[PDB]
Amino acid sequence: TIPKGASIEVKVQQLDPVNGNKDVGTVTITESNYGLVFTPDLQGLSEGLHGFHIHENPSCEPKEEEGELTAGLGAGGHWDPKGAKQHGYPWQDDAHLGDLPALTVLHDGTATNPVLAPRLKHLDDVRGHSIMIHTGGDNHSDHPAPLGGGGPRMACGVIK
Amino acid sequence: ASIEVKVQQLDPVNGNKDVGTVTITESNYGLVFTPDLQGLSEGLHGFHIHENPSCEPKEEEGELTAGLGAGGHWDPKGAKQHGYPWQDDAHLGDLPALTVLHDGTATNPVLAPRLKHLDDVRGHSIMIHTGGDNHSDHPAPLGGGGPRMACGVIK
Ligand SMILES: [Cu+2]
Ligand SMILES: [Cu+]
Ligand SMILES: [Cu+]
Ligand SMILES: [Zn+2]
Ligand SMILES: [Zn+2]
Repeated sequence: TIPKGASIEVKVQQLDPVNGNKDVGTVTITESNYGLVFTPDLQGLSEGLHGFHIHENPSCEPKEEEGELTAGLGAGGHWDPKGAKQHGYPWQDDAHLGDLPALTVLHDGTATNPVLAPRLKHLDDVRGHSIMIHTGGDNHSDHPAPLGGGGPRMACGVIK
Repeated sequence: ASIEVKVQQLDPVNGNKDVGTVTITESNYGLVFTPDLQGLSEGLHGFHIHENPSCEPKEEEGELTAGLGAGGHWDPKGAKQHGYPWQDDAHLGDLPALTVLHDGTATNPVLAPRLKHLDDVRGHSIMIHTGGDNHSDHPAPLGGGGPRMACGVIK
């Protein structure tokens, strides 16, 4: 059911530039007294922890990258309006504002565990951007791998 | 400043086994619980702070229930209701669920936004349940975490 209070229901697509994207559920965004809450209702995804971030552009389209059609590159990089210029924790002030807690996909491929982004206070702020779910996880650092080790873009949705 | 909590998988019979630690630190948005666990069953697990600084099993109805010595959910404000970590009228001990990967390890940190001071959690215990946590007493009271799987005392 639509949650109580203002909310944004984002459609999420498993990305595959060649075989076509596949709708795998939604991520509903609400406003708690401690920041925005992202509640997933996804299915058919790879088990494990997955990097979860807000990206700059309101697009999930693929883009040619060095001769390879790469999924979700149209979304741009991690949303960093405050110019932290480094990937970090959801509770770290000098980290990309788009850095959310990692998403958990169970063994059965489903994801329903909500996560909080304490630095995001208003719904309107995330409108006009995209939400990304990566193949890899997120250690909330640019070391030993850039952007938390998220790597490829596995699923994506545009926040209207 | 930090608190390193030693965690053990509970088993009142053969004994408990050290499964790692959970380190508690302060952030500008609340206490962060960073696990470094291993040897646990994969999946999402209920994660809460319980009232007593004990992980001892307690005999109940002819049975020796594990981790019962820790008491119920830490609830200093008397919310008398289980809920979300960002829910003000829920137990203050209600933390975000913990993720154990397929390989049995847990290293993903979680934030408890309503907990602002490190000292406030001292003298209690942290519990990891067999089941998950739907952050409500409905349909199952206390989130449906079921049995107490692992536990550590917060010093
Ligand atoms: Cu698995
Ligand atoms: Cu991302
Ligand atoms: Cu518990
Ligand atoms: Zn980032
Ligand atoms: Zn509770």
